Amino acid sequence: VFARILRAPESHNVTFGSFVTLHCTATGIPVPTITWIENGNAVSSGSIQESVKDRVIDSRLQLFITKPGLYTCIATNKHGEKFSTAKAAATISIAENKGYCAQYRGEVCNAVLAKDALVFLNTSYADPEEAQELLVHTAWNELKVVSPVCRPAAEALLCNHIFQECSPGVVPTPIPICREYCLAVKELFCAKEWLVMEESEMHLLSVPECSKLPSMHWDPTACARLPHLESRYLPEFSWPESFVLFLRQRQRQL
Amino acid sequence: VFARILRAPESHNVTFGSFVTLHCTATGIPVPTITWIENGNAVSSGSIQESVKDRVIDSRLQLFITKPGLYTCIATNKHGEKFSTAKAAATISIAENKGYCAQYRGEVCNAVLAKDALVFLNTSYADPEEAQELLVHTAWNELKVVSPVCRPAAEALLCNHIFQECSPGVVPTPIPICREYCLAVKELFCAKEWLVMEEKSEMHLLSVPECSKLPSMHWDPTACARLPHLESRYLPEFSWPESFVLFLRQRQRQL
Amino acid sequence: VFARILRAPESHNVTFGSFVTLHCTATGIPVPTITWIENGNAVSSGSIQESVKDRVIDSRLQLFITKPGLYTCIATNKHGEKFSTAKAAATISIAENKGYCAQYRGEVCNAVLAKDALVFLNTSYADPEEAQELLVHTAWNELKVVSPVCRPAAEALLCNHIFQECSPGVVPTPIPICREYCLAVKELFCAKEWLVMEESEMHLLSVPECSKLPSMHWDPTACARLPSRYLPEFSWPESFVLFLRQRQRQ
Amino acid sequence: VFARILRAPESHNVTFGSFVTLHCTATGIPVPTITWIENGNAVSSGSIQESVKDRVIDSRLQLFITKPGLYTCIATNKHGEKFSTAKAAATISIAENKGYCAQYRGEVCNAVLAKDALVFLNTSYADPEEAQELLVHTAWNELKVVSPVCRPAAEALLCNHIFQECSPGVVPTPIPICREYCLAVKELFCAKEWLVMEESEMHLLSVPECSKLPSMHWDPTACARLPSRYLPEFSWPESFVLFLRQRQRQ
Amino acid sequence: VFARILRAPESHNVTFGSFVTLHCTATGIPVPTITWIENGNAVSSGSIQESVKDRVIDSRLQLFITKPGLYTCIATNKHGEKFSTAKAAATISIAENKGYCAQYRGEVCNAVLAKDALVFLNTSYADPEEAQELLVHTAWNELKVVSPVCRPAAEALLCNHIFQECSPGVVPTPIPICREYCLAVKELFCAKEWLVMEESEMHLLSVPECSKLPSMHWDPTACARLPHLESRYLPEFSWPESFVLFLRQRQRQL
Amino acid sequence: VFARILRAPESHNVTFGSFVTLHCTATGIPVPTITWIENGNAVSSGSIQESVKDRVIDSRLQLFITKPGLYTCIATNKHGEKFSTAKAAATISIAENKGYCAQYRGEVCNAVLAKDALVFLNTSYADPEEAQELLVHTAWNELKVVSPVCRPAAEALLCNHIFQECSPGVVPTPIPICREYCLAVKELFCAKEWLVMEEKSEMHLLSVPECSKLPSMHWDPTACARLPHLESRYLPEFSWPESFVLFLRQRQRQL
Amino acid sequence: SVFARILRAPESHNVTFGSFVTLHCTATGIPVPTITWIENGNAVSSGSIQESVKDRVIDSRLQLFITKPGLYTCIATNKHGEKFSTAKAAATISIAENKGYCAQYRGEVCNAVLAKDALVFLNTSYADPEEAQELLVHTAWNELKVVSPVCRPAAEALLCNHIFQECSPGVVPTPIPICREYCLAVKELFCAKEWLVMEERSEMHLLSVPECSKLPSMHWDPTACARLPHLESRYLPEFSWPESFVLFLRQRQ
Amino acid sequence: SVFARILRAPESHNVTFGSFVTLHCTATGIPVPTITWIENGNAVSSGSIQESVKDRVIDSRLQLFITKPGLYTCIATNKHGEKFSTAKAAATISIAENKGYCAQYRGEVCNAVLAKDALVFLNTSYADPEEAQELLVHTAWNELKVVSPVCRPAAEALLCNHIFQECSPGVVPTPIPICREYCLAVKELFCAKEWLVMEERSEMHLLSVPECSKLPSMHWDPTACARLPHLESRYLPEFSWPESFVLFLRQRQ
Ligand SMILES: *[C@@H]1O[C@H](CO)[C@@H](O)[C@H](O)[C@H]1NC(C)=O
Repeated sequence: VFARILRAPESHNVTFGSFVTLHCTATGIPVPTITWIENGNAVSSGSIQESVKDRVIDSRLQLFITKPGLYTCIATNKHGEKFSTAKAAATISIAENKGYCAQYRGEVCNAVLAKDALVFLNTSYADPEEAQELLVHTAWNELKVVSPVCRPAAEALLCNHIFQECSPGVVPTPIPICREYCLAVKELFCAKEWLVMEESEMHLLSVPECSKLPSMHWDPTACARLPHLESRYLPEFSWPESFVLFLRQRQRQL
Repeated sequence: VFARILRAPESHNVTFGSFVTLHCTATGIPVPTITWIENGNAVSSGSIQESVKDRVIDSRLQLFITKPGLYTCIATNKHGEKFSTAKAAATISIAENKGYCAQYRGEVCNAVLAKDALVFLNTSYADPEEAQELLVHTAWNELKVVSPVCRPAAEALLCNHIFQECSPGVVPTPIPICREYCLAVKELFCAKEWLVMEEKSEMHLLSVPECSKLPSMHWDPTACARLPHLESRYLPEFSWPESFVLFLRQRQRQL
Repeated sequence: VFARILRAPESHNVTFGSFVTLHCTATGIPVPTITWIENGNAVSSGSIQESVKDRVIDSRLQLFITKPGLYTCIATNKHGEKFSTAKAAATISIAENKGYCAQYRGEVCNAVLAKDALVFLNTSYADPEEAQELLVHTAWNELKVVSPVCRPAAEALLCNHIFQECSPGVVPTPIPICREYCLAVKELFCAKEWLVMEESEMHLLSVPECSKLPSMHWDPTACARLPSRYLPEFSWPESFVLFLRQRQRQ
Repeated sequence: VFARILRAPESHNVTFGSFVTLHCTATGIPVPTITWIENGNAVSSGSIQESVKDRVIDSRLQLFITKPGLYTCIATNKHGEKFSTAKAAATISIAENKGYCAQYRGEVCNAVLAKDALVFLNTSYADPEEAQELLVHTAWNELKVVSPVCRPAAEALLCNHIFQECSPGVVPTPIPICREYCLAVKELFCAKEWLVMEESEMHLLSVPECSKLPSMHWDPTACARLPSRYLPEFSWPESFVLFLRQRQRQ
Repeated sequence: VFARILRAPESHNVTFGSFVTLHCTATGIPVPTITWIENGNAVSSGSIQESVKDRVIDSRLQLFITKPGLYTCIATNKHGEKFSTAKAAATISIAENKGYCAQYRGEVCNAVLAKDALVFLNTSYADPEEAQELLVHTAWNELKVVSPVCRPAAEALLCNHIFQECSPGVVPTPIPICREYCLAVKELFCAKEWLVMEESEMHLLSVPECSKLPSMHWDPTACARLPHLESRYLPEFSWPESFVLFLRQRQRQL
Repeated sequence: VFARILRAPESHNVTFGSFVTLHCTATGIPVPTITWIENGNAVSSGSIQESVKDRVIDSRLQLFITKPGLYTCIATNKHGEKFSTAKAAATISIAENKGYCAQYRGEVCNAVLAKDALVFLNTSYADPEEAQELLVHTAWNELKVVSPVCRPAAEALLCNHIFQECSPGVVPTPIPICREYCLAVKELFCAKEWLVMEEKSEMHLLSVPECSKLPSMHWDPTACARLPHLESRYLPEFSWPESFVLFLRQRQRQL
Repeated sequence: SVFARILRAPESHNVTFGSFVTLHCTATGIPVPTITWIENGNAVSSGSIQESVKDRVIDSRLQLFITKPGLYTCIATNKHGEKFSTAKAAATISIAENKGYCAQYRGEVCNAVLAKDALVFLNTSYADPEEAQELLVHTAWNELKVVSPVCRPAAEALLCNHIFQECSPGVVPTPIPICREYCLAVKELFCAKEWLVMEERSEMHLLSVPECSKLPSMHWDPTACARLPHLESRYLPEFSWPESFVLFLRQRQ
Repeated sequence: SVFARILRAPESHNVTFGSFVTLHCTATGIPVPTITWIENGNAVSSGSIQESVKDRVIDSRLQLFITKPGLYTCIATNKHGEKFSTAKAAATISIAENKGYCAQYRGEVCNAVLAKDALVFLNTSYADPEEAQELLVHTAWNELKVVSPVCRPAAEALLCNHIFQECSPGVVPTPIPICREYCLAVKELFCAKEWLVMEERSEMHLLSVPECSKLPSMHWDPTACARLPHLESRYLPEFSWPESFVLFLRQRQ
């Protein structure tokens, strides 16, 4: 009846830039709830998938490991007005050319990156294509709410900065974004958005800082420029996929 | 080779609160794009589904009609630097017991509404269940970015305000939201979010509650729905979006 | 057992400036609560004295009637997650040489007013010595927090404006406060407090408007002129003082 | 007759967290006033009970001693335009398993705390049930004015933080409030009030610092979690309530 | 012993722009004090001279009459804690080429106006030289505190605007100040001073409003310009005459 | 014809708090002007008396010496557009019981100080009575424009602070101003005036009271001077200045 | 002859709408006088003064673009001692009485924006169409005042395309207007700060500064209005020497 | 020959302090390339580019006032498709190694301020003194940026008298500096707003913009510093047409 942890988090030793999944299952009546703690506070960046299988709760915390940490599982169910709690912890610790060129095979940048181009994948991460995919989402999480004028420029800028094209040659090396590209987005298309964000290692690796970028006039061949942003007259409020699917199901029930 | 419209949108004469779909089909080389115009401006609220096959683009615009309007589809392709365009317009017109009670059978409010309560469906809308579902989405879109403290209160406030519980009286009449419930969300949990929204519409008036028009919980605690208990969840500060979670799941399954 | 009202409020037909008590008793399991509604909203000004005995709650709302109103008592208890509510309403209505001089016998102005002077009791009120005692308390509620340098000035100003002195002469006539007096407290000693309050028929009877006062220089016989303790910064509440006392006696 | 002190304050050597009363009586024509000085400045926290009989003023300063101090009583009267002052000083000094569980028997927390639970009484204080009753009153003085939506949240927060519940087990140990609880009242219900107060050894013992609290999600068995009246807008002061009462009995 | 008015204010009928003196004497033990009221409020512009002659107080209110008014005398002495008050009132009421050219014979503008020039004296006032002298003081009272950079420009501007020179010719007519002169003082030398004053018939007649003045470029001969303001390195705090006389008396007592 | 200095200023070696007079005499055609310079800048505090007779200008600069300084007189006349100038400099140097009690025999504080009380005269000044008289003037000059509410309080505060009453103890020691007196003037009667002054000096430190350094009236009501009663006078809103009152008196006497 | 005297007075003219006129004033005196031009009693709102001073004689020419009637005055002034001497002479400009033609742009202000292979619409409502619209571009620049380096290329394109509009295809001379979104992008992005300064009414403003709400939308018909061009950036010197100094240096070398 | 190629490269020079130098770059390509000038890796801080494009060839000349060593780079670029082609060529400017003389002012920027009968001090610390100080005046104007009509005459006088200082009487060429009160009047009155914008360090700033605290006082000795002159106001047109348009109109007529 009381909360009890069956499968507990297993400590893991992983390499920098590895995606790891921690597991924790608990049982009890009522079915307990699982909370994941990271070094005393809530997890800073991750995803939790939960499945209530009758009386057992399955909780999976997925992480992108760049620093070591102690992750703790907290299972709790309430009895009358008295909570019951079980705990189990795991320790994630880090072990130990510059990259390779490949076609982008992800989803977040499919509309911005050309399919005939080769981008640079940083082998400092054990899972490069997945790590840099997450960096693009991380930046969008930092920019937060995005105005219609800002989204195409921000999508292009972040995609071109994290999935940079490869220079001509046999040694893999990325084409940076030009300083003017960066300041165009920062000071024009996304001026308000950047301001709020100016009010973290993931931030440093994903959000571009314009001062560290070359100027397009020093050598226009040696950096990437503001792409042509195709303007679309899409509806101001475009109904979410959730509502569109809901409508279609109601039509299918005649 | 130039852009041409095969199936033009057709004029509609519907009742208040009806969902319609406008169709526009075009051809050309290259395949044209189709852009929808609402009274000379972009569609305020709608959904566009598009499909291209063998130099033919089929575009469908879904709308929730509450005012008349002139809708035009613009088919445009480009040869060199010169554009080629064809237009076709359609006119949507409006034509012409207060409601009924039923169980909620939607998704947007599934985590808030009891799976047994009877909510009020406003039959001033031709499509009450779908109309009120869209209203919750409409409200969420006005609030825009929400704090982790605000999202539970807003989800509760909007769902209870749009899908109001039916009073136990024999006549279908909704139980309103209490003023203290609305003021708690607007002034405490969602203080910043409400300010940004007010800084910046019939859809807004029907979807976002105005607390001044609400009754007080103390006048009769049985005649208004109060702030439900909200559970803190201690989720990650940045929860990876669904798009990424699928991507990572699929790629880890490839191996 | 759902909430039930036993004694309902009765309607009253009082005269201007009367003190009236409305009664409402209720019972239930659990014992219900009693809320009072005035003309749809909360009670603007009053006192609620409540008692519970043998599963009966006895609520009494005391008011100062200057305007007619509709009062309602709301009896409410809960059974699990469902409230149960009983309502009962009552209407207070108004019915039907300007005063008299006497010694001040109240409490709120015991320090400012003199123990050997005659104040003006406005017989437009049915209960003059209350009404004016309440009016002083009403003004203090308008000023809210007061600074240590503002309190002695506000106490004097309010007590002299509401308990005005009687003019020498057979006809009872109040001696008002001078405009300079009022302007001094409003623009100097209580300037902050006055500003926050400038940000109600009770308000305009209790708080002076300097603009509608005579000037000391017009005739300094016809109005009253402006007349420190180093107390503890946090002076303990009398509740704790009595709590301390009752327990040392044991 | 110039002001003369009769009984002077005596020095005291008390233990940490004791309640002490200092006495000072004076006489003169006119009857002098008695002011109290603490370490050169005004008394930070205390209660002064004064009485005058047969041209003798009996002043009593009650304090809660947590730190040593130098107290002085200033007896003052006036003869025309010249003040006359007598002084007398006294020094309070400090001298020389962590508590016990018991039922709450005070007044300030009679609503928030349960009548059938055990709270932790910190025996670091010589007078535990006072000290913590005073500490709650001390926090209310820090928040000053509270909004109607902030008051019920502050009452709960203060009463649960100062009268913490005892953990199950033989060793008496207090159950603290969760950080989320504290953060909720500070950032939502009492956010304004908290901001004006963020603009003292007594302060840090009476008012919670959310940063130094456990999290509910770490273990929701190890801390206390967050647990409306539509009263009159201006609820008459008890002083006027009693003034009204005493006179209707006559 | 009580306050009593011996000589009372005498009502007068006067012409526009006349200086009048109202009298009021009172006696009593203690010697009373006199207060002058003008239409219920304190006198807006005037001067009071008082002389305590043993047990009689003499009070003289001097006024510049442009509008009718009711002036009231209030004599009051205190007995214990009870004031005694006597009152007496008077009513000032108004009766009924454009001017003449003369040398300035006043004091307030002696350092600004040339002694060989002829200024315009507006005969709409019964006492022109005295009225326009008062207008200069009135303006200084409106400008209030004056910075060292502002005083020479303000002194010149007000003096040149109220004591304007006479145009060449046989019909008396004044030379206005140029708009540029006015805006120079208003927006440069006295910018802060003017701002405070922007936060009354006497004001309108004495303070220049720059928009109603001609421009010096329309005809440089037809208006008066910013005079050369001689700069002096006088001490920042120049001791008042009161202190200088005090020092000298102490030297004379050896 | 060019500017020449006949009697140059002479160097002085005085004690702290001494009043001195520097002399400078010049001649020329035209008669030169004489300008006084204090350490390369304008004299901070002083009084200049000048006299011209038969192409000779006699200028005297009165000072209250508290610091050493280099004083220079500049004699300048103008021929055409070219200036002609002669300079002469003098060096004032500083050289080397706390006070005494006496009756006030000044003017600046005559309406505030009792005509029988004994005030404290600080003998750190070579010229105590004149020094403290100048200090009141110095303070008034810092306050600048004063409201009709402020002038009585300021007059009282400064006079009581500069000419403090002597304590009845046998040793001359001044009775200070209470903190409550100073805070009342600075924060109530003269609130605006004090703010403008603080926005913008040894003379300032000796003349304008700082309330934080003052004792409290409640520590011992006999050891500090409290806010005296100030009488409202209901004078005209604009009282004609003395210059005008004389002018009008004289001209009305001409007739 | 010592005091200011006008030798050549300005002469009254009757011109058609949108005509460039030049008024003349010659004055003499010892010292040589100054000549101030006054337009309806204020300063000339828009114009150009070229004056040459030769010893005792000043010749002042005032160029104007005439769209409204006006009275213009020459004020000749010299000073002897502290007294001024002034001579005046007035002259009245009054107004008499297919929408245009297509031609290649041949001006200076838009040469970096307008294509050589394009024909622009010249509004024959003006007597001197090419010179009038050239001035309209300059007039808009003056309303815009201080332009940032990022605003300058966008504002140059916007004003040039709006005042020298490309001729619509067909045989009837008609202008192609700039699109709303073109205008809005310059006003709300590239020149956001410059546009807010200007917003805080003159006929020259209305003719020169576009109002974006009265413009057609590119999404209505992309062929029917001018879209935002591809702006070219330049790494010009932070302080680029003024032309007057370039010429001064040329003479010395 | 299609891609950008530099025909004439910039050449390194060794000049003396305060020398005017002109760097040359000629490039060819189809389409004709652009030429960007880079100074120590940033934009040229102060200079002037004159470029002429003739079909397939661009000739760019960059004028500079040399006071510090620097490396200057020519960047020739054209575009074929969506790909750029870039040619670079660098050149290094390095520096070699009575305080002045008196002469009549003969420049353009101060001709309305400086008297014909005055001799000004030319600082021979510069190789080209008259041209250097002329540029210093322009450089100060650029620091001052937007000047009001009331500030302009005062700022013109102040900078001109400060950079072209009158020669002190005697046989040794020495400058007469402007007085503190002159400077303070412009900074605290006429140009009060312009001066606060500038206050929110470069060697060109220090040489061109006066600092009033390092100036002598007119009350010390009125003969020893330049006092504030009598400023002359002008009723110029509110919008005075730019010189480029005046010249454009001249050609058409
Ligand atoms: C208080 O009593 C303790 C007892 O040991 C003593 O040590 C201390 O000095 C006393 N303090 C006083 C008398 O101030």
